[PDB]
Amino acid sequence: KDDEATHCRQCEKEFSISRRKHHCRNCGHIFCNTCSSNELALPSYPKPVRVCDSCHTLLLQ
Ligand SMILES: [Zn+2]
Ligand SMILES: [Zn+2]
Repeated sequence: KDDEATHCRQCEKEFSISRRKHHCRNCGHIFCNTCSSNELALPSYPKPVRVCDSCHTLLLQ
């Protein structure tokens, strides 16, 4: 659960009309699409949800 971000938490590029904001369902931070291209089954959720690369790696171990 998080709002008001300016840059992608991961690659740090700046969000704008040309760069959509997305949420990682595992850590709640805001990421650009390129840094959150994976979906995986996450306990609190019914269908696979979007996660950032870090969380993706964390949960695949
Ligand atoms: Zn990014
Ligand atoms: Zn995350």
